[PDB]
Amino acid sequence: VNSFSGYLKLTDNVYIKNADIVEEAKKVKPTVVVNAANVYLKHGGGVAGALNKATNNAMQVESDDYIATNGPLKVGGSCVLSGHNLAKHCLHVVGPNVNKGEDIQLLKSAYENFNQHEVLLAPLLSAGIFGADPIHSLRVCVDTVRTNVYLAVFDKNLYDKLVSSFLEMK
Ligand SMILES: N#C[C@@]1(c2ccc3c(N)ncnn23)O[C@H](CO)[C@@H](O)[C@H]1O
Repeated sequence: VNSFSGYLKLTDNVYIKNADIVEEAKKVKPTVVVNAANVYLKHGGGVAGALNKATNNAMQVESDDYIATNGPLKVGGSCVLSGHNLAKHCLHVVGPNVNKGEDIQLLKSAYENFNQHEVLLAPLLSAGIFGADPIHSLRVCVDTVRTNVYLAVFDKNLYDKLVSSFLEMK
């Protein structure tokens, strides 16, 4: 379990790889894969769509059932559900959607959920269709998470920008 390779070490607990999080999950079968979710766990596109498609919609069926019960998540919150064929657990984490003016302060709350798990395979939160500054999201991740997070960034342009920015932060 958790046999990650090819990651660049940024800090003592944050690693980054240019890779598809679904392919990483299939190769490693991590204890926890993080989903970049919305409050209804509607896994339409991006990371959520990729993860759900890999489960042939089992993640969505499970998610629809959770929401039908406990109601939607809060922005900045999370829930632990099955990892299906990708991982033992999936931590669905809701970062703020700044395309909707959701408070960017909730990005720190979002990353704080990672601290409930020893080791996570995760995407960068609130970027892509959530619209947040991805350098900012990396900075909040590095500043906030206390446990071991392995970040999988599919987009090579974004990956190179993130790594170049991290080298210039310190
Ligand atoms: N890069 C990237 C993305 C993304 C989309 C789809 C995937 C995937 N399959 N694996 C990893 N990353 N990934 O992750 C961030 C999620 O907030 C945004 O920048 C997205 O554009």
